[PDB]
Amino acid sequence: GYVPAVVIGTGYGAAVSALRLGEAGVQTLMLEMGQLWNQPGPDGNIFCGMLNPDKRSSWFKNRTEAPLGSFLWLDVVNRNIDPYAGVLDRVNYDQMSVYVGRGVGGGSLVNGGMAVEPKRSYFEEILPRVDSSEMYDRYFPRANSMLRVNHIDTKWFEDTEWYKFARVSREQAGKAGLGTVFVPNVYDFGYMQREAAGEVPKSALATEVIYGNNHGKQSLDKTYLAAALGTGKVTIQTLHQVKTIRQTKDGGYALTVEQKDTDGKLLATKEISCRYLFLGAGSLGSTELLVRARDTGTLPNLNSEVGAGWGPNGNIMTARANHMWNPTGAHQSSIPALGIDAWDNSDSSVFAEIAPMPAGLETWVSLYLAITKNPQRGTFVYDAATDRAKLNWTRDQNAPAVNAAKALFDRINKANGTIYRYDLFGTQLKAFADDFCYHPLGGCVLGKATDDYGRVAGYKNLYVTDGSLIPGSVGVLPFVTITALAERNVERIIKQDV
Ligand SMILES: Cc1cc2nc3c(=O)[nH]c(=O)nc-3n(C[C@H](O)[C@H](O)[C@H](O)COP(=O)(O)OP(=O)(O)OC[C@H]3O[C@@H](n4cnc5c(N)ncnc54)[C@H](O)[C@@H]3O)c2cc1C
Repeated sequence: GYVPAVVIGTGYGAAVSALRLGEAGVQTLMLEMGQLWNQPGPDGNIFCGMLNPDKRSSWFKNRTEAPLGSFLWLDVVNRNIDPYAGVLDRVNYDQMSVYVGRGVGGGSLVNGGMAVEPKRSYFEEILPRVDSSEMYDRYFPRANSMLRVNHIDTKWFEDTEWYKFARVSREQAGKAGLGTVFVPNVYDFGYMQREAAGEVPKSALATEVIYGNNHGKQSLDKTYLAAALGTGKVTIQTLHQVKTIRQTKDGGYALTVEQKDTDGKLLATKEISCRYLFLGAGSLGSTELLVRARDTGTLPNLNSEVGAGWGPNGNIMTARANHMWNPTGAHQSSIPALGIDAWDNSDSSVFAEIAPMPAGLETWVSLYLAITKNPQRGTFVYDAATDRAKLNWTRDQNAPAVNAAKALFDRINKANGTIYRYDLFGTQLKAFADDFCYHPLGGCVLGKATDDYGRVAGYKNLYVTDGSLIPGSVGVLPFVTITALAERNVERIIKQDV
């Protein structure tokens, strides 16, 4: 059937879009391929933890996997599982593995909650056609408030065993002349204190994050999506994956949508149509839909920029071996609180999350997720044979990112007399993981594949809302930018188009 607006997906771009559409009085249907995560499983919790992964941990895989960095300690808990509609999808391309959330709330279900605005000067560099004053004056503040961003208590941080890991890297970094910053979060830090005090059920303090948090984390189901449903104008259908998009002869849109069960069995195909179509299927999902539509002839006027301009936000993971006298602790909160800010917009820029590790015993390891400035980009290319959009990114394209991360951490190692770990990312000596991505950006870049508000070139009433808009890099953790951009875009779209 027909509905005025359809939003594909339920991550950040989608959630913002649907809230504002509903507040404007536009009846809106959101289509989400994953689950609504609200049923207690066999342990009485909705989500599995990192020390007890089960089928809920994985989107249609036959074995659980350890968190990147943690294989040496967490492979012992891996198990064979039945392919299931779990929460975390490791999407494998030829030389890149991209990790994305699947469910109502998208990546907000599985992410570390870190809520960071980009440096304004870098924003202005990457998106020179966008008015940065309205972003910083209006839309970034609007996003932080509605996302429920909050700040850790510095005294508690300084005192608690749960953040020793962070203080160790802070102290090590300082010897190299490098500074740290507190990173705001959507995890309720007040709740986290009460966890540590034994007052409330633990989540961050019970090795949960990447397969969901049973408590504490204000994911989008709690914030934007709850509010959208509250408008009375928004509904969400789950286990509904959009496969194809076409325009109708009179200029609306028609979708083919597969409904599955949690075992992946096809229950129905349906046709859904609309006047307004908003893509919020993520960098991978939105881009795949549009590349497919262009190359199978259902949206024949899409431009050549659809599929282009993808990057992994410069993501590189690395680890240092601490001196024995600098243990990182057996008890590490699963929510990062500090970053190393070494980002000056030059090619040596690094913003590095000080990442906790879930092992639960002392390992002396400090883990980092570096965000770098690497101009290399990939392209999604439709494969008509398999009906998939393939990302053509090659491992060598991450060399600039590796080089920047290594220069930063080499400073820290020299100042402290420490060395890297070489064994965390497989048998082969490898200090820098260079073939994963938690922060996929691009594929439908703002102003390239779209106009400056995400209107898809070649089409009216067709919008892209999500990380596919971003030109490959933001220099920080991306969801605040995605949210704020979406606020800007949907507001304008509603005013001028709807
Ligand atoms: C392990 C991990 C840690 C991270 N930590 C942080 C952090 O601390 N801070 C930060 O800023 N960012 C972090 N991120 C990144 C952040 O989560 C993403 O940048 C953000 O979620 C992207 O939002 P989006 O709206 O583009 O898409 P997503 O949040 O990915 O949402 C897309 C949604 O669309 C659905 N979908 C896809 N295709 C279809 C289709 N065809 N039909 C129907 N539904 C579809 C998906 O299932 C999903 O629910 C992390 C991500 C991961 C995986």
